[PDB]
Amino acid sequence: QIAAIKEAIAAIKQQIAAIKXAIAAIKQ
Amino acid sequence: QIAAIKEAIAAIKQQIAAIKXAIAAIKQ
Amino acid sequence: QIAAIKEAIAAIKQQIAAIKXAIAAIKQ
Ligand SMILES: [Cl-]
Ligand SMILES: [Cl-]
Ligand SMILES: [Cl-]
Ligand SMILES: [Cl-]
Ligand SMILES: [Cl-]
Ligand SMILES: [Cl-]
Ligand SMILES: [Cu+2]
Ligand SMILES: [Cu+2]
Repeated sequence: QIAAIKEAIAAIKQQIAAIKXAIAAIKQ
Repeated sequence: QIAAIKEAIAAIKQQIAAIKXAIAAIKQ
Repeated sequence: QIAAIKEAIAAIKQQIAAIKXAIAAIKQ
């Protein structure tokens, strides 16, 4: 359970990073 | 604690999916 | 492990809210 929670949170982080990259290009 | 963590991640994933739609709508 | 997970989710929630506001300002 704990390892799956770490696994899912890390995937959210890289999903957050792509969202911030998308917004930065939109505002360009 | 573990059950609340799982729910928070599940709620976060649904917010991520809606954010992606808002960004895709902006690109249209 | 439990502390890092809860402190990582709290940071992700702050990012989600800022992303939602950034997207809302884009739609303005
Ligand atoms: Cl387990
Ligand atoms: Cl584990
Ligand atoms: Cl507990
Ligand atoms: Cl529990
Ligand atoms: Cl620990
Ligand atoms: Cl802990
Ligand atoms: Cu489509
Ligand atoms: Cu409002």
